[PDB]
This record gives sequence, C-alpha cells and structure tokens, in this order.
Amino acid sequence: QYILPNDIGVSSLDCREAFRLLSPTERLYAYHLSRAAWYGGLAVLLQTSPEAPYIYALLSRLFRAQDPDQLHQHALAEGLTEEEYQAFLVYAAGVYSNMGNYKSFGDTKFVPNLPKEKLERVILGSEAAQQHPEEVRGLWQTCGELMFSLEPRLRHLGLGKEGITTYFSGNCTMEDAKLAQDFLDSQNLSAYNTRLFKEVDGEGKPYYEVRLASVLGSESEVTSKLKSYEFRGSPFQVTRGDYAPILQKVVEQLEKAKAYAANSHQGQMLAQYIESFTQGSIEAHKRGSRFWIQDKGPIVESYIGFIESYRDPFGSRGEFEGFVAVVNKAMSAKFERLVASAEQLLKELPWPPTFEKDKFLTPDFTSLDVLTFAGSGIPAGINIPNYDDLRQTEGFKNVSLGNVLAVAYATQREKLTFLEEDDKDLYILWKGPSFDVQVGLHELLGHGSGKLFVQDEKGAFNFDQETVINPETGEQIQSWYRSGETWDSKFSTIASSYEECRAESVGLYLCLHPQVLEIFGFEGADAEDVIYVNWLNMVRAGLLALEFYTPEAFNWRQAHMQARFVILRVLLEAGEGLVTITPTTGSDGRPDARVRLDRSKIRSVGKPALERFLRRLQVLKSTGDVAGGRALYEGYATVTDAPPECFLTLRDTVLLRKESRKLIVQPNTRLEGSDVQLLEYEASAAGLIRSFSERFPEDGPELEEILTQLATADARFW
Ligand SMILES: [Cl-]
Ligand SMILES: [Mg+2]
Ligand SMILES: [Mg+2]
Ligand SMILES: [Zn+2]
Repeated sequence: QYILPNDIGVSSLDCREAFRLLSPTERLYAYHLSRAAWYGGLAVLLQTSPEAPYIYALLSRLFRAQDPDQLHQHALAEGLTEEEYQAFLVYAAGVYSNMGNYKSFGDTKFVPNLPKEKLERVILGSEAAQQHPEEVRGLWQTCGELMFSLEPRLRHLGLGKEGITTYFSGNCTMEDAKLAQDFLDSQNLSAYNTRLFKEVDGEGKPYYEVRLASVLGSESEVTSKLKSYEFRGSPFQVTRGDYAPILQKVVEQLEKAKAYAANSHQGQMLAQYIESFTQGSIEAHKRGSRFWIQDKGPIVESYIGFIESYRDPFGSRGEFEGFVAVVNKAMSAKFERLVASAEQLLKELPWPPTFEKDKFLTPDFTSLDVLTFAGSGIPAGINIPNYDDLRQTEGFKNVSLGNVLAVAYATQREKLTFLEEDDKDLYILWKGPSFDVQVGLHELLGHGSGKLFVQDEKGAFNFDQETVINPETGEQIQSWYRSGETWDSKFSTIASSYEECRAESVGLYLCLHPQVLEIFGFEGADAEDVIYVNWLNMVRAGLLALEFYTPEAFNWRQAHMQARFVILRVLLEAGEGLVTITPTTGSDGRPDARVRLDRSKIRSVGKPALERFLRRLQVLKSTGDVAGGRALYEGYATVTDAPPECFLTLRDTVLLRKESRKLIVQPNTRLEGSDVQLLEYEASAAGLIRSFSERFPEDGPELEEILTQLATADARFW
C-alpha cells in the first residue's frame, strides 16, 4: 500500500494506426503539442513533494548513464537480489508515471520496496556517480531519507501533521487556505495557477504571498495586480514567475505548434494559452478555453494548463496537465460505414419496427486515441473545461479516450484471472479488435436505437396508438410516458444501469452479424475469434463486477458493472452449457473461479437468450413500464449465495484476487526534418523507464538542473 508491488501490471498505449493516418501537418502539430505537454508535466514534481524534483533528477541521471539493463549487472554486483532490483525499477517507473512519489490514485506516499542501504550502494557506485561524484552524493543526501520516510505527516497529501503539500508552505493550515481563498475571491483572482507561501515574523505574525505560474517575473491585466494588499489585518502580496524556465519551454513549443494548427479556433486558443503561461493570466486561459470548445471534432485534440484541483488539500489550485489525443481516421471510416447501413442493421434487433426511432440520429459519442497524457495520471475520459461560467455559456467537451479504456482490463497473459488456460492466448490476441467492435455497436446502435412512447399535455401521442401492437400483449399500447416524465425521471434508481445493459447487449447481439464484422475487417475464423473474445470478456467482466456490489446495503455502486453482471445472469439463465461460473480451488490452494464459455453455443443458445432479453428490455423501456422494468432488471441484478454459482462467496474471491492498478507506458514522437516518427516501448517497468529516458533528447540534463534549482529556491518552506 505504501509500496508498488514488484508484479504490478503494465500496459502500453496503442496509438499506432491513428498516428500513421495523420497528415504531415497534423503529425507536426501533435509533435509540438506533445513536447509542450511533457515539458509542463515536469512542474507536477514541484507540485507534489519537496523531494520529488530531486528524485526525478537523480533517477534521470542514473538511467541516462546506464540503461535498466546495464544497471542490472551493477545492482547484482552490489548484492541486490533480482527481486530487490525489480523493486527499484518498479519504484522508478512509479515516480515517472505519477510525476512524483505520491500515487495520483489515493494521494498516498510510496517508497522503494528494498533496503535503503542496498539502494545507496547502487546509486553511489553507479556510472552517474562516477561522472559527477559531488552532485550525485549531494542529490542522495538531499532526497535519500525522504525517498524512504514514512513519518506519519508524510504518508498522505495534506496539511500540518496530517500530510504534506507543496501547494502551500509547510507552516500553512486550512485557516490560511480559506483566508487566501477569501482574498482571491475579493480580487476576482482565480486560484488555479497559484501557490501560497506564508512567512512568519519574530512576533508570529503571518505574511502571505500568492504566487502565480508564469514565464515572466515580478520585474497586461496581471501587471496591475502584482503588488501589496492588506486583507482583514493580514498582509498579502501577489507575485508571479512560478516554474518560469519550465513554462518558457512549454511556450516555445506552443508557439511552434501554431504553425501547424488546423483552423483559427486552434490558432487563437494557443495564442491565449501562450499569454496565460507568459503573464500568469487565468483570464487568458479562459479565453483560450472558449476557443477550444468552439473547435468541433478536431483530428488532433489537445488541452493544457492547471486544470484539476483534486490534489490541492483546499481544492482550488490546479495541477499541471497536458494531453494530445487523436481521431483514428480508420475508426471514423468504420463508424461511417456502420451509420450508412444503420437502417438495415436496426431491423435485425429483436423488437418490432414500431418500437424503433422514426429516424436514426448518430449519437453524440467521441472517442480519441491518446498520444500524450502528461502529468500525474491518465484518465479514461475527459470532461472539460472546468470553468463553470464557460460550461454554461459555451458548452464543454465530453470525450472517451478509447485506447486508455482498451487497457482497463488485463492485457498480460499472466494476469488473466478466472480464465481457463486454453482461452488465455486467444484473449490476448483478439481483445483489442473485439473491444473496437463492441464499443462501436454499443455507442452507435445501442444508445442510438429504441423509441419512447409519449403522451403530451394535450393528450397527443408520438406514435400511432391506433395500430402499434405490444408483442407481449398482442394488444394496442396502453402504457406510456406521462406528465413530461423522462427515462431518467421515471426509472430513477435503475435508468442508467438498465440503459447501459441494453446497449451492451445490442453489442453482443450485433457482433454476430457477418456484415458488422466485415466493416471492422474480419471474416472467417478471425471473425469467430473476435466474437468469442467479445463474449468471453463480457462474462468475465460480469464476474469481476461483483467488486462494485455492496452486500450489506443490497446495493450496486456502479451502473456499468451492475449491467455486466445482469448480462452474465441472463446468459446463465439460458442454461444448455453456454456459460458456467464455478467456484474452484486455485493452483495456490486458495479460493478461485473458472469462467467457461462454450463458443459453439454462442449462436445457438446465446443469440436467442439475448433476443428474448433485449425484446423485453425495449418493450418495458418504450412503454415506461417501471414495475415490469424493475421486476425484470432487479431480478437479474440480485446477488445471492445460491449454488452452483455462489455469487456472494465468489465476490470475496474476486476481491481476494484483485490486483493493484496497472502502470501505463506512453509512446514518444521524434522529428527528422519535417517527418515525425512514433517510438514504442515494452510493457514493463524497464520499458516505462526507457520511455522517460528517451522523452527529452534535446535538453534532459538542462531540465533536471531547472527542476533542482527551483526546488532548492523553495526548500526553506518545508
Ligand atoms: Cl402496453
Ligand atoms: Mg505537513
Ligand atoms: Mg485502439
Ligand atoms: Zn453506454
């Protein structure tokens, strides 16, 4: 928990196809924006812990002088076991992936899982230490103890004795934080790009400094605010120049990116971000963010700045982040073909044509492949900007990061819990393709299908009530939505889960259709394997979903998980040997389970089960039959310890065999003349390290010197 396990999962982001299909101009745009993002992500070290910048500098020197493979021999010569050496690599990979020594998931410190005395032998005997003996000794003295310290006040991000933070000086309390917020509010000044430093005089009187992040120092709209203030008896000073040499690098790259931008919204947003990072102006960043919202469906999508305020103990200061995510043009093309045949494909669905929408509208779904996501962590989706005023007047972007979602489940053979040995190789090979098919169907044909029957305030219907027949009754429709009731309002508790279930089930049902598979590029045995793995993944995910059921509250904590479990329950109810979940004894003697899906019964048993289930789901949804809908859905979503599945017992097994969150390796891009190439790394701790070793080829040592200088300037505050 305060360590990352030696066997931590690792996945590499796949942006290969998408990047290949970028034009030369879009490649150069993505190249410079990626450089901007990776440069800026370095500031996150300063925004994490006093020691983080030095740890980064030290690890970076170490791995530059010796590859993880060259250091390996050195480590063994110093008497580290293979496991101790792996513990170091995992630790370094963790620092790099979090931009600091605190997990971005949980905000808890992590330390190396090996004796400090052994690590010291490796560091001080390294080639880096041979090249710069005083500097490496100095870095180790500076960060060695803190690298390992689990003093209670350092275990978590926070204030005082409860935690550590570099958003504020070490002497700050929540009272200080609130006072600063009141001051900033009074001056209409955003906290997002700020830190708070408190000096205390001989009499214990506090003096406050609000420091803005900017290239420019304290030697536009910002200029007038850089001065002294008195606020409720407290002196306040507003200054700027935080992270200046890092932001200078960011700005250089944003300026270069402008040459390759796709439209004037992109050109203007980048000019505004440059002003923001140069002057320290959130007002400028908001203007840029407005332009960004106006830039609809760009091929190369990006955002950059002090965006999220989760890690500030007070919750108002942003952590730096930057991303570049791209439209996969091949996937766009496939989706367009799916949409072009939507009329025909919809007719295959198990409800009557009268229960279908009068005309097909492509749902508002956007998926992009991440090329770069810099900072402390990579989310599987984005929903931004966070500026409430802008969200209301202009809107926001809500986008899936498809290649990050694609590695949500296990991507390594040895991590495939609950699968039979003979399914493991297939699963690893066909997982990616099956995901692409499932997503496209789910989002487009799943959420894009089905009509609600509505009676309005005048008594008028949106369907032909004289002639539409409920296939379950053989009679005219007698149940419908009234009083402006909606799906969400009528089916309060289950609306979201039931709809995801219906959409996921459309995915499984339509992935059987040879025309769908042909669009996605699959025929023959390969198409059969894509089908099988899609279904296998779904049933395994329904077992795994039990983590998100709370037995004591008889309550499901996550809509999507509940939906997956329901699908499992539908396929189990079908019987005939299609799917079984059996509690077993693991190879280690502890409780385990086996998911067995008979591929030969998917069409003959699975298809008709989903036919019946989907027909029921839609009829009950269309007619707004909440009592019927609740009975059906809550029935399947019920978790009991009944044999032979013993799902409550299995939930414990699921939690037992649960492993920590995986690390994600990201690619690099390299410029040669006007050509940009993609560099990829192995999915391992060594691979992730190498990805960072190669990330700053022009100026890595300059950046490390910048980081340690900035850290040293502020060291007295902690
Ligand atoms: Cl009815
Ligand atoms: Mg503290
Ligand atoms: Mg992909
Ligand atoms: Zn959905």
